[PDB]
Amino acid sequence: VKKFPEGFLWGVATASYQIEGSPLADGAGMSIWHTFSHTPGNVKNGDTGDVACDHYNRWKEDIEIIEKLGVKAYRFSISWPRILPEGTGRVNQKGLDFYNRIIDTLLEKGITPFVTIYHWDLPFALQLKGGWANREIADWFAEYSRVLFENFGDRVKNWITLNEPWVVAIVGHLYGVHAPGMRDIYVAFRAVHNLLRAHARAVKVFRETVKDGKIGIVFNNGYFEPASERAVRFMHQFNNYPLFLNPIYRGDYPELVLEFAREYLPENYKDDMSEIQEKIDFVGLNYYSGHLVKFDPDAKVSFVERDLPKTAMGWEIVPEGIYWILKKVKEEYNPPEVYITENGAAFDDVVSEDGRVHDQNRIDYLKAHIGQAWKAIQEGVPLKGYFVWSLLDNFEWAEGYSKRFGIVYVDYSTQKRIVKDSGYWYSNVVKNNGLE
Repeated sequence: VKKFPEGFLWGVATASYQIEGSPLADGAGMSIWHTFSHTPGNVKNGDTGDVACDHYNRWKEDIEIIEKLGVKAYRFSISWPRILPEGTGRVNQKGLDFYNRIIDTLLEKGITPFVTIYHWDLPFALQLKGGWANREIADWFAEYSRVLFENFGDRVKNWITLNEPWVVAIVGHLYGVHAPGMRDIYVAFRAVHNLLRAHARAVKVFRETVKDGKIGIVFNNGYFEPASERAVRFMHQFNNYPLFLNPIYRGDYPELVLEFAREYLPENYKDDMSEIQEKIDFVGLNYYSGHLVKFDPDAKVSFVERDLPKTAMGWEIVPEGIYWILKKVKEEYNPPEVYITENGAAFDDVVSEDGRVHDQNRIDYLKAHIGQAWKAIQEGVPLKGYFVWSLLDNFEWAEGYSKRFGIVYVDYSTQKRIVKDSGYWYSNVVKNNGLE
């Protein structure tokens, strides 16, 4: 068998825009995902978060699903514009009350809430003032974070400032594939820098307001490998946790990031670094794929396709990556606690005639990664928890509804939920506190 440590947090994870729907209910402000997805051409099939999983109405049943599966932790995010419809200033009690009911219900059911403060749905009102490009966002974010800590910090004790700030900066502001949909390298690196400043201000305010809780930050990571016998050292440093953890722990950007990007960063960016070093309580690492990488003169890096099995996203399934990245983070920065805050896969799920969803492919994926996580714990990585992405099939950003990541199938025509075989399988893992 593979038993995990006593008290290991087995979890599932969601994000507000991907599941909630009703983006403008109860006096909520527009988010940048509302405006981006309503812009023709930005999202597959013109899909939006208008309805999604209708979790804004079905939240109680969904938590009853988490309970019934015996899952011990739930990572969810708060929609900033439901809380402060203009981004700053006015606080919306109906928005607070939506999340209050969720927190109380989870607590009554003995499920530990992990709250993501920012999972990509910036208030549109702040994007009009440049969003992550504007240095003043460190102030706006701190004021928002402060509201959350004052309102929920008596019950919620585990907080995440930012979800995947590499994605927010680069996919949102360089690639233009995510909200706000821009393609300017200078803006993208100023967003990187402001994301760190905003993260650090929120942690500062947390220490002053929630003296008994823990706060951290979540990064996306690939497992990168060379096509021959350095483009790999760059990909690690740029795409993975070092872009942010080098500032947080060491007070500067990693070496190859500066070679590539010094021109695009603010001129006096080091002036901010002392504040960016604000102590964090844990690191969340997300992981789903590995990549073969080569220097290509035509960022000076391209990917090489490998004949390996791939998910419906076309992402190569490389389970040892989750082990590598956990080892590497202890090796590089030795954070006191690590959580895998996101791991999962998209497959072309169908409901069989028997009424079930036979996603053996997703069981194989989860088992292989959970096994590697186990390994890292055996070799002394202080992994305290593991979150499957996702509880529910949901709005997959620019792919819309065409990609299903849930351990629970959602029939969008009816909003029926059908626990997939992977959901039943994972529930058994949780009950036994590991594999066999």
